[PDB]
Amino acid sequence: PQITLWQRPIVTIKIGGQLREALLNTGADDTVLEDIDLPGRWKPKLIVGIGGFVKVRQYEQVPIEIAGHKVVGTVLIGPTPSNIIGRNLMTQLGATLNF
Ligand SMILES: [Cl-]
Ligand SMILES: [Cl-]
Ligand SMILES: [Cl-]
Ligand SMILES: [Cl-]
Repeated sequence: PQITLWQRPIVTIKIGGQLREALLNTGADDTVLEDIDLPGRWKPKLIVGIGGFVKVRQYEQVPIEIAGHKVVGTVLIGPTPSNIIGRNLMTQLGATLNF
């Protein structure tokens, strides 16, 4: 799609049977979601949060649909004030900023 920026660029995402929303955030390196669960192994990761650091779970090779487009990549699961799609998945989408 072509998404204008008059409002926050929030899109529908889906991971397995979990339909959620998230912000397309070109200021974020990584993708972090609070309200989904994934099975199996993960690696711990620190991200910045208001105490200093927040521990999240890094899951690799996750199939995710973003605004109806399927990609595969890394998803962090843990506390976040909003669900964020970062550049790691936007690069998998072939997303660009255009003006
Ligand atoms: Cl808004
Ligand atoms: Cl959407
Ligand atoms: Cl699922
Ligand atoms: Cl990735």
